[PDB]
Amino acid sequence: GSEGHRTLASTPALWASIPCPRSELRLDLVLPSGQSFRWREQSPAHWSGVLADQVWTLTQTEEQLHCTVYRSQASRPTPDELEAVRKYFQLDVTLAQLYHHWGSVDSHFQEVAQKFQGVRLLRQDPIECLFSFICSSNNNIARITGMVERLCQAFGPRLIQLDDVTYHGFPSLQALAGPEVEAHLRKLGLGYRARYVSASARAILEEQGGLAWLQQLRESSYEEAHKALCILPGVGTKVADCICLMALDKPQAVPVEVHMWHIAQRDYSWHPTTSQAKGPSPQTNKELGNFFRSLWGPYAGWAQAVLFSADLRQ
DNA sequence: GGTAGACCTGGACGC
DNA sequence: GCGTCCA
DNA sequence: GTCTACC
Ligand SMILES: [Ca+2]
Repeated sequence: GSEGHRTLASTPALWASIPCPRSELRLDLVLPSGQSFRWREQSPAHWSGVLADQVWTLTQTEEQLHCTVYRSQASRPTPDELEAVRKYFQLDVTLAQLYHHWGSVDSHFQEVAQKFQGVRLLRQDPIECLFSFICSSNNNIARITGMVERLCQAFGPRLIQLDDVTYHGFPSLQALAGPEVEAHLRKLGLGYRARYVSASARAILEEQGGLAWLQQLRESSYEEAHKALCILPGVGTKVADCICLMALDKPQAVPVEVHMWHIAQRDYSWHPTTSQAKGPSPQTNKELGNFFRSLWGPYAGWAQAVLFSADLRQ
């Protein structure tokens, strides 16, 4: 009853709503599609994870987004706490308006879009996003998810326990920068990326000015921000773009990897023109990225997510 | 400047 | 069952 | 995917 992960049915008095149609958000389409790797559908249609340093379970109906929080006496979320949810899902950005525009300028996006509504971008914490994606290079979403999990249990603050699941907050810079962190990560199976995590944590804290240097990129320009990130070990154009798009408020950023290449070739018959190479390469990926921006506009990254997400789901 | 190859790891094929 | 793929 | 050795 008062134990385990909650469900809307089981503990009615403990949930609160947020007007939000599925047309504007589909948890099942955004939470497991490679934006964040920390949400789990513990119960059908119920997703649990850490959001703004507290554990939440989310679930939706046709017109509402139901929220519950586990912090004191168990109670429904407060308006302020809920706002944190609204901010996390950038619910101010209207998806109907964006889909309309992308659809207007892209007959293909229109077709695909009809079947995959509610795919939007989560507004993630810079740090969690930096290291989670440092873990994403040359690797699949399933492993990535596990790695990030083991990483948070070993170095993140212990939050609360639900059933046999103990939640952890994402590790701090100091923690990741710690002595012997890499060796520990290797044992947790992060592979050669173990070194990137340790190295980037130290680089940020000991060479770039700390947390402030990262949190300052939100005011910077996509171009600036992207160049800065690339300095860090294990962070290339692709990783940098994900961070730009998902944590640094650069909605025009478009991550180019195997998925978008297939899409570009199969659905747009795209080919590199200025670049030197015919296949994937630093020059061509950059070009593909430009192609998508000119096609979709300032929120290309968000559009990219729609097709990217609808691709995984097929 | 613009390539090739190696690289931790493990669920997927495919023979 | 194993070696090559591939994310 | 990122990084490094190399024409
Ligand atoms: Ca590959």
